[PDB]
Amino acid sequence: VKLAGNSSLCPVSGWAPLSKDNSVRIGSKGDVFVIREPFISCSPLECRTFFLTQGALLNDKHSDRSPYRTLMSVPIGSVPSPYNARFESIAWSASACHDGINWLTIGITGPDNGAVAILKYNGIITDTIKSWRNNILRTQESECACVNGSCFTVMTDGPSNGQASYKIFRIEKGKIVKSVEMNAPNYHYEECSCYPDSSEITCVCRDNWHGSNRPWVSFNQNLEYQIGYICSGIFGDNPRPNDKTGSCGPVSSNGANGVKGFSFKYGNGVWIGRTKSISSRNGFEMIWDPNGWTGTDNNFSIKQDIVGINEWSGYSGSFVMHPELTGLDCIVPCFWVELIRGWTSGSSISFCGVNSDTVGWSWPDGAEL
Amino acid sequence: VKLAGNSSLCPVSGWAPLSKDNSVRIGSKGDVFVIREPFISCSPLECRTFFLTQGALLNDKHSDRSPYRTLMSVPIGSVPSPYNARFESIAWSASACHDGINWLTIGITGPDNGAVAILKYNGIITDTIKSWRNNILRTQESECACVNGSCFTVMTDGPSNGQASYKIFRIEKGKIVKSVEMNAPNYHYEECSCYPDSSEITCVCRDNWHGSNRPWVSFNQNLEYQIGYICSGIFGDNPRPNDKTGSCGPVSSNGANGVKGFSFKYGNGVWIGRTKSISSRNGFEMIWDPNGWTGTDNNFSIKQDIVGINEWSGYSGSFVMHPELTGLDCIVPCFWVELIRGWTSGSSISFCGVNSDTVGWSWPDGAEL
Amino acid sequence: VKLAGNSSLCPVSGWAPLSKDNSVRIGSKGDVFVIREPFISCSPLECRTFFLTQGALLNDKHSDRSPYRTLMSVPIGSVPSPYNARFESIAWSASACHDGINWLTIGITGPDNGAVAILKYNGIITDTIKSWRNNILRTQESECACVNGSCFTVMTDGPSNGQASYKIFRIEKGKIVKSVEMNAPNYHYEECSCYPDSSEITCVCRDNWHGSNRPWVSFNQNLEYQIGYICSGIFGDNPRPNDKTGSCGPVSSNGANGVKGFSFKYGNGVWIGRTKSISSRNGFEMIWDPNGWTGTDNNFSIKQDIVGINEWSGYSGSFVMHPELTGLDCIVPCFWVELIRGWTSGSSISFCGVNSDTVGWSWPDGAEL
Amino acid sequence: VKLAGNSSLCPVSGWAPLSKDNSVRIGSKGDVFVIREPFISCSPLECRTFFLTQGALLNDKHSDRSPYRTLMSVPIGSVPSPYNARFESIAWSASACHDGINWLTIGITGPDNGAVAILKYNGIITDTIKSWRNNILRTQESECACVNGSCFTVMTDGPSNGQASYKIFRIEKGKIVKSVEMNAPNYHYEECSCYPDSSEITCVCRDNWHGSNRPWVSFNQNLEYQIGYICSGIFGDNPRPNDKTGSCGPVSSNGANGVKGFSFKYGNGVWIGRTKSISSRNGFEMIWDPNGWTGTDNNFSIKQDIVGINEWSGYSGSFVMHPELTGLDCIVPCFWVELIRGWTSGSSISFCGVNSDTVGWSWPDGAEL
Ligand SMILES: CCC(CC)O[C@H]1[C@H](NC(C)=O)[C@@H](N)C=C(C(=O)O)[C@H]1NC(C)=O
Ligand SMILES: CCC(CC)O[C@H]1[C@H](NC(C)=O)[C@@H](N)C=C(C(=O)O)[C@H]1NC(C)=O
Ligand SMILES: CCC(CC)O[C@H]1[C@H](NC(C)=O)[C@@H](N)C=C(C(=O)O)[C@H]1NC(C)=O
Ligand SMILES: CCC(CC)O[C@H]1[C@H](NC(C)=O)[C@@H](N)C=C(C(=O)O)[C@H]1NC(C)=O
Ligand SMILES: *[C@@H]1O[C@H](CO)[C@@H](O)[C@H](O)[C@H]1NC(C)=O
Ligand SMILES: *[C@@H]1O[C@H](CO)[C@@H](O)[C@H](O)[C@H]1NC(C)=O
Ligand SMILES: *[C@@H]1O[C@H](CO)[C@@H](O)[C@H](O)[C@H]1NC(C)=O
Ligand SMILES: *[C@@H]1O[C@H](CO)[C@@H](O)[C@H](O)[C@H]1NC(C)=O
Ligand SMILES: [Ca+2]
Ligand SMILES: [Ca+2]
Ligand SMILES: [Ca+2]
Ligand SMILES: [Ca+2]
Repeated sequence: VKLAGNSSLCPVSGWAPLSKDNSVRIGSKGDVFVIREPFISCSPLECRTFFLTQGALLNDKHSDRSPYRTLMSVPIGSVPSPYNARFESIAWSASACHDGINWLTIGITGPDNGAVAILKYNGIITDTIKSWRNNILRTQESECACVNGSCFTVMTDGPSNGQASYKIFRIEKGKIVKSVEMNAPNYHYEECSCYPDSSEITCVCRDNWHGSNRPWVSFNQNLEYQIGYICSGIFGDNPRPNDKTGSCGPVSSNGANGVKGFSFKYGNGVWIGRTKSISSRNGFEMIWDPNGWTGTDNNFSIKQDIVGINEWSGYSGSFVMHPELTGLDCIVPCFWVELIRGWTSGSSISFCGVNSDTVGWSWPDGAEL
Repeated sequence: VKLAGNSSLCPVSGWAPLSKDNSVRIGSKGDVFVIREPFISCSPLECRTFFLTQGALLNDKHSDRSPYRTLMSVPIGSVPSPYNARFESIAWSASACHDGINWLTIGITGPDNGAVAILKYNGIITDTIKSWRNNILRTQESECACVNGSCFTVMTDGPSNGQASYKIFRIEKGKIVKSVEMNAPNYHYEECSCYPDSSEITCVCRDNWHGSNRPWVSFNQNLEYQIGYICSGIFGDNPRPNDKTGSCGPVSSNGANGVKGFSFKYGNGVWIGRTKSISSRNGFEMIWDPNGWTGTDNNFSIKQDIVGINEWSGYSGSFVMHPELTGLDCIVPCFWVELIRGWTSGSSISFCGVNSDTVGWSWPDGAEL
Repeated sequence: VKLAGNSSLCPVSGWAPLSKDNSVRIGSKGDVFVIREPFISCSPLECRTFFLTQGALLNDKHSDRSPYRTLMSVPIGSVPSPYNARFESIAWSASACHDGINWLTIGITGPDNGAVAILKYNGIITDTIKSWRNNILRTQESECACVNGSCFTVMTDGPSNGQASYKIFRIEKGKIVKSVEMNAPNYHYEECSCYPDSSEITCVCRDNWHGSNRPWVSFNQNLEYQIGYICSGIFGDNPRPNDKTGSCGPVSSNGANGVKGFSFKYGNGVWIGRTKSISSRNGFEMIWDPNGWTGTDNNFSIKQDIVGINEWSGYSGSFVMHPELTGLDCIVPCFWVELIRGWTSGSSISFCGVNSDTVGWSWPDGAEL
Repeated sequence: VKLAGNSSLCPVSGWAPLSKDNSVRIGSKGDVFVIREPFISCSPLECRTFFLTQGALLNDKHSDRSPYRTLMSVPIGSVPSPYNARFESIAWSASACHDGINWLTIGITGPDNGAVAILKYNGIITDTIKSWRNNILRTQESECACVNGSCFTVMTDGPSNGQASYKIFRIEKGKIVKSVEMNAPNYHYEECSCYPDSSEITCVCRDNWHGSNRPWVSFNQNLEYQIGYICSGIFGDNPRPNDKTGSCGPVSSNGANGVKGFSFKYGNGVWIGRTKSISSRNGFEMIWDPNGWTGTDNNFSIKQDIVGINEWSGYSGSFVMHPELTGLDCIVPCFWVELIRGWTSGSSISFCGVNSDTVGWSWPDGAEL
């Protein structure tokens, strides 16, 4: 049965540890892939960790956009190894989600001026999208959002240090049935974290051009969209300035470059996942700002520590658990964090929102390099 | 279908070898986890070995309460390897059981003053329990007991060398529906081995404070509890004095510290699993005392050898096979023994009670260190 | 349910990347088989990569027609390893297909003067064919074609540098129900790539004797056959001359030896997969010739690059995805390419025909030898 | 559904290769168990290779009746590795079969004077048999035979160089319902290969005492037994004299010691599997003697080579494929051969009887030691 996607996110007061793979620590001895850009997506049975291999193992001489890059997947918490990974697609940029029946896998491969997204429904190639700007066609590196048998994603074509072109897709059974281009001047969308919420999709993305806060786009199933920036003075991107008065436009200070991130909108509130360090991808914390989606101030109410400030962090993205998997009446918000080491490789930790008691700690990668 | 849990333990005269993994012997060459505190729990289909990894492999430079510790599981008798282990939870103290529908996993992680138990039902986080004494919240390191769709566990918070606080939980579908604190002055409960028996639960635990006999707590589904010590002069803990006249207050002699153990109450009798050595965790034997639950004498009738006195042993715990798995009219009592080597790592052997003919032997770990 | 096989190939304008295993790159560190002659076949659930192991691993002292050669299989895109490969048959020449119910595996083993094909239906030996010329009995090294519960293959017995004997088989549930010998003087058929197309089978094969174009044989379910050569001046075999005027007979120039290949007939058109280099097995491209099946000219309309001319290629073969797997109204044409390295070992890439937008690139093996 | 076991063996004219694992060749690099005494048994879905591990891997310093010995199993043709083996029982002598519902596993462990057979039905301990002579209780090292939900085996207790005691068991759902002791003076039964045939069981065994021909015992489901020797002058055991006039008392010449073997009775005929060498366990051949079960002469009609005389062979045993697995009207006879290398370890090859065309060859282990 298709995931309905019509329930709301239920409110959460903290984040509870869900998975940790210990990939690099195991890969010091075992045969473990060199992976980058991991993300989590859940079927109505299980959650799976998706990752981009380089086609190489840790502690080997074979260890950005190469033809050897493939999207693979393992059960959540298991180490990514060639003996337990399932192949998904050839991809140096990827997205994947489950509509309640089968997996949809989106894999981008090809040259920088001619990249093509290959869409797979239950392992069968069902559609392709070619690059429309011929400057690095790229996608979420996180799970697409599925509402009522339609899955949705955001793709970006154009420069990563300037104005690019952003497209929203509706995908039914692996087939593109509607695409719209976002008219967003002075905005910049990269590597969006998208989640379903009451038949709507909300994406929170990376402004690599000139934004140290995070842009967002929300749209309905007919892809009528709204855009804006997260107005909180608690800035989400990395690099970023120290916390100050925010704005609902792109904040210029330390706005160049960035990191893939996420946020969860709760009315006017927002749960913000961000690095602890404002200069490097070090540490991770979750911050509850009861007015941060629209209000410019730098006052919050809850801060939970995820990764210690002296430990390496990286990409972070959102994923959801639908009521068809949990049996609840709401959609549970969850997120993953990539812990980048170094070769360059990464492990992953994942958290889910709960209303019960939580604690902060540091769950770092822990490999002795 | 939920496990009923209303049949009684059937009487057994001996213990028959069920599984042996040979973990360290294999891990000299293969990629095998460094594991500690293994335990066994059975679904209506199969039995599974649960274990705490350190996130490290044998014969590697990465080899108590760390954020890298995770609860994992393998089919019984198989070596714990990253290529065949299923991830369960992040945990440096754990418990797990199957109510007949899905697995319930309890995983404790966090700091010593702020640890939180994360409860998972079919891989979904369903509840959390925060520490109420802020001194190392800890649990069974063995299977919880499930009666009629409710699973039960005992948790301890407080000092391990003095009076602590002990709580009994009732858990339905991963949700705590009733918890009670045990009023047990001069008692000390650690790492309880709990089993169902005629709709009631019996736990036999470790007195780390001052007790060389083993404390016990029994309770019904509404958590009305009774407490006591095992009165037999055949003492169960390790370290322990030589066998003498017992009591069922806590026996002070060699009472400090201890080892996780188990016992099976049969009316007034008791099957006692214990180390052969009274000073170290060496050897293992099963002793049938027909009056040992209530009587203070040191006379028994059956002794079966499990591990030889010159071989290393360790933690031991109980698990059961419900009639829904065996097709019998009784609940079969079974137990595992951890064989600790050294890094510090452990293999496991497991036995099940039968009324047919048995033999004693030594089934040690066998790795040449 | 049996695959009907009665729909036609749907027209395609390009080829989209489907799988890439990165076998040798992984096998530099992991335990990966030394494999040769891989091919792909799909069940109504999944596609599988079949391969001939030498019974040896990469980077080992143990690394054509040996008794240690076995046919094995893995899920598509996964590395061929002894820990995830399924054993299929003992074979130094093989074919395999799925009729919609069970796998049919054909495995040839034995001496050069006495080889016997062993037919297996769902792992059970169901029939054998002995050699009728006693000079290396051999088969497709690609998937057999199944129409309406009957699977079809072509076998060759006799010299590979001269006139041999070619037989077409009809196989129902692993049992040979009809075989016919092809009366084909001056023709030479080796390692045929066969596909179903509207209840009929079309095979495109290798002329190792005197042909640099590719011979073909088409037949109905009663094995009434037609034969010919692909008339296009775009020659398909390797070694081959430079493109010139073709012929519907065997083209003598550079006609000796060859490589296993494929083609897809579309009325009078043909999709030709071939090496880029005319002298060695280097590179790969797909060429659309709208009249190439019957017309002798060297003019085409579409050329898509698959493997770069400086990268090693090898055997190529065809496979299909039936409507019972894709849910479409047509049979999707697909092909694989073996990338040969060096020991001698090979990885594999695979493509499927689509009518959407595609790009050319190079997806080579990538191992640093 | 239970296997009926009431059809007859259908006549076969040759033996076709079924599986070959290439264990030692792979284990030079990969993590492959050191195994001994492999055997094959088939469920109504699949066939499985059962083997006794030493709890040690090839190419490791950890590499007869030890407590570390365990019965494990893999799918047929796959290498025995800790990452794909299923644990079955603790055992230094074993037997296993499938009654059509679940696996029955028999595992003998314990000391030489106190060994106990542990019977497991679907992984649950269901019965035990203790040693009745206290001199190495031992069993088939091959598959038990199941007829109509009852599985049958032969066990031996007593000296291996003299008169011992032999018992036939009937086992229903893992429970012994009838055992009978064979009154067999001057006979010696070791490591019987038993097969069902028209609701009756026939076992062909090893005379380690004074017999170079092979003893046999046949019995119905009520264990009314008949005994004898194979009267053919084609002797089956190894060591053995050169072929001469036989008898069906025990043939004294070279009668001491032996090797586990098998034979298939076809009325008065017999298919004899035996080593080529009369002094060592070298080579293997299958010999059809149309009167060899009862007639003393040394004339046969068919000889098929299995393993070359310069290659190592070892234990050989029989297994069957029931009509519920093949869909045929008869029970297909099949056999395996262990190829012993050296540590001491072994690979396995397996053959099934067919009435189609076969060839002889050598399929040796092939590891370069
Ligand atoms: C700005 C997004 C994007 C623009 C192309 O770059 C991504 C890159 N994505 C791709 C498709 O290569 C990803 N592999 C990881 C990155 C990273 O670690 O920051 C980014 N790299 C740089 C140099 O910013
Ligand atoms: C007394 C129980 C408990 C009190 C905290 O200590 C456990 C410990 N449990 C935890 C939660 O760390 C466990 N890993 C193993 C132990 C062991 O091998 O004896 C114990 N260690 C010591 C120093 O006694
Ligand atoms: C001409 C086909 C065939 C004739 C016997 O030879 C095949 C060979 N097939 C067999 C059955 O051995 C295959 N392993 C690979 C080949 C290759 O890489 O070209 C061929 N080898 C040579 C020397 O041409
Ligand atoms: C005669 C059967 C039996 C009598 C005890 O001995 C078996 C042995 N079986 C057991 C139970 O150990 C088996 N592992 C392999 C043997 C072998 O390779 O020949 C035999 N060994 C010797 C010394 O003959
Ligand atoms: C979502 O829709 C389903 C039917 O599609 C309905 O049963 C359910 O109540 C809806 N839930 C909410 C929260 O609106
Ligand atoms: C346990 O309860 C079930 C119903 O829940 C009943 O059928 C069964 O007989 C009971 N068993 C015992 C041993 O009391
Ligand atoms: C193929 O046969 C089936 C019957 O199984 C029929 O329904 C189908 O329409 C046929 N295909 C075409 C293209 O007509
Ligand atoms: C075997 O038994 C089944 C029923 O158990 C019966 O249908 C079948 O005819 C029997 N076969 C023979 C050959 O007796
Ligand atoms: Ca930025
Ligand atoms: Ca104590
Ligand atoms: Ca040629
Ligand atoms: Ca003998």
